[PDB]
Amino acid sequence: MFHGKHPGGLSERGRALLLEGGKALGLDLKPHLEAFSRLYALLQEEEVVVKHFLDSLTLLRLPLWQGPLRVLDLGTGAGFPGLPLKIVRPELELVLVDATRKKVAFVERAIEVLGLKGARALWGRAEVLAREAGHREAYARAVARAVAPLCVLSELLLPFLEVGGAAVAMKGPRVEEELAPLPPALERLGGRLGEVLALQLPLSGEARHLVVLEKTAPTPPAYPRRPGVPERHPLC
Ligand SMILES: Nc1ncnc2c1ncn2[C@@H]1O[C@H](CSCC[C@H](N)C(=O)O)[C@@H](O)[C@H]1O
Repeated sequence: MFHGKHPGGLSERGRALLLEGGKALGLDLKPHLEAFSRLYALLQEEEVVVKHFLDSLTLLRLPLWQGPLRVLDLGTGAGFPGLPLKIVRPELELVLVDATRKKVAFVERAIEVLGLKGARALWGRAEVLAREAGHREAYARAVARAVAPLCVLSELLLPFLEVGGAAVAMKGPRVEEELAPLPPALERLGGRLGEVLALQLPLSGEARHLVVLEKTAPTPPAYPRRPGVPERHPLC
């Protein structure tokens, strides 16, 4: 079984892995195979990418994605988790931000080639964008998948959220140390810790955590601090 090859897309084995992984998450990815297949072609190992599509799709284990919400994907890199999110939740109005121009260019290109409507890539720094009226507290959701610690991520994500909004920080197997000093820092930003959801990835069984930050009150004018300062002098 799964012998079929595919020059410009996911092989038969890759498609079947994505579908199986999808089902384990509770998703039917059949209507979306071609979009994911085209995304893979574009990223070009196969198994590794399908694992990234699926990790991105774990966001759907939280019921945060109903309707025409404005969503910010921060530090999206090659477009994760934002692009998989947008593929399966097409009503979301997505802005995918990255500080690296080539990444942004890749994302624009992916959006064009997948024919995604209501998604845009934006080149810029979180610290700068969050002090613009167009972006500050303009989003219902924000997401990031990043090595930058929760304390740092909170300062970068929270200022984008309208009150009542929520951010998801996608994290790996270990979150205890990053979480421990967090709640005081959230308070200063107008945030509250929501849920920390532990889960296992579909095919590998790797431990993951989704850390939900709730936006409780407006972020004071002092945050976020200047470009690179949150990273160098974390709030916690
Ligand atoms: N302050 C900031 N503003 C905008 N982008 C940032 C940023 N700090 C880091 N980044 C971007 O975040 C990305 C993290 S690499 C991770 C890529 C993608 N999120 C994934 O998980 O697959 C990098 O591409 C980097 O350019």
